[PDB]
Amino acid sequence: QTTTVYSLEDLLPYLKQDNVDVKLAPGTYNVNGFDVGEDRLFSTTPLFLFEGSNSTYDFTDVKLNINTVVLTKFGNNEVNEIQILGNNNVLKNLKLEDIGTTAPSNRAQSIVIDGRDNRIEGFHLTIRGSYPYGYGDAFGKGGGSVINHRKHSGVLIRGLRNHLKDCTIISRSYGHIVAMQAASYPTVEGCYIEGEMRSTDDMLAEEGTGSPADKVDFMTVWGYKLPAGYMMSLQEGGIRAYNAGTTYIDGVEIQRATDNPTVLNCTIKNARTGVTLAHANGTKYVEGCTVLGCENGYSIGSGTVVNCGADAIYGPVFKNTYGSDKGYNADITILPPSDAYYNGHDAVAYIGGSNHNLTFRSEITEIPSNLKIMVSGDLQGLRVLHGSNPSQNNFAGTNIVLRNLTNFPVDLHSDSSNITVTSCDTDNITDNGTNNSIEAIDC
Repeated sequence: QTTTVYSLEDLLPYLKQDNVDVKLAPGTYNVNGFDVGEDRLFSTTPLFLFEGSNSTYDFTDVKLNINTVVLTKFGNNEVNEIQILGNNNVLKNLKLEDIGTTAPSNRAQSIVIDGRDNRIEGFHLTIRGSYPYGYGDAFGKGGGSVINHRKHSGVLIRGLRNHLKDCTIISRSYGHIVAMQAASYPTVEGCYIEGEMRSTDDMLAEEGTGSPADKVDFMTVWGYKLPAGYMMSLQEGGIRAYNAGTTYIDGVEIQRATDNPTVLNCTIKNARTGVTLAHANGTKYVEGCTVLGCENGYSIGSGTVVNCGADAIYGPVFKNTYGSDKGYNADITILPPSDAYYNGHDAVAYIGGSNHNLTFRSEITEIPSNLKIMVSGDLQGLRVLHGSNPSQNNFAGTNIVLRNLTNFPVDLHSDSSNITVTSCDTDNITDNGTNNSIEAIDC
């Protein structure tokens, strides 16, 4: 039997109860600064704390507008709009929009999924309000920042067997769009994930304005002045696994890495990365995805990427994260450009590590001269110049199968060895490595 409520005030009591079936009636509901306080509706954060288990919540035709000023009403603390702590809950069809662009007093998360066996389905989320907004991570995304930040991220999947399905997540905020943290068997399925871009040249045009970047003479956290010629996302990862983190299940606090992530039939647009799971453990499986205009396509470290696609307008479609990457099996289509090329990385793929099986397919005939498949070598990546992030660049590749069903040139560096290469044409293959095999295939 479904209980229908017609106010946020009447909804909140159900979030503390088990085994309920609740529907918030179709309509527009607004949360403003005046709704936060001791005798106001929201006296604590997280605003919507789903503590019960085995419950279902129907938000069909519900527009929930949350004024970004609310992110400053809880002191110097984290503000989570929605957090699920219970188990076996289903939340469906909510349209949640941050109103305005006010930055959090500290930081914010739109949705946090702890517990186990929860599902959020059919949500439409628009994320706003963060600082600094306009630079990506150039001036710091963690500690020791050049410009101190007030990040605001989208969906954080933790817990066990938690599931995000058929959601639209649009970010205009400096933070991750979808991320996994201490999550065991998280699944992201059928989602559309979208940020927006800004060139480093446009940022550099702030010279002499007195902007925050102008004040630090554009000195990045990578140890050098912000280079021209790159296209950056104003968001962080599209789908990204955290290195560490904490989750809560049945009152147990758990610190662990993410393990066994699955990503299916997702479209990720204009984020710092399409799908990055290198920090996760266990079985990694990514299938049927489409990455458009991201700074990086797929970087899962190890596992399977299959029937996936990405364009190469702003960065490579594929990157091995470390030289210890092992067993990365990928079948990636290099898609037609979704916009004008602006790729300062000078690469469509950077390959290293050992025992990979990599296939690239494309119908592109006009190859920009700076674009190439690199096995080993010195990647001109925005964040790995001049010794920055040194473990993520200049590493060897050994015992790799590379099936190049593209017109893209291939550059095998001297650090490359035992690379088995097949390609449509071999004339545009430069081999400076050891015991590499290069063979021509017809089309």
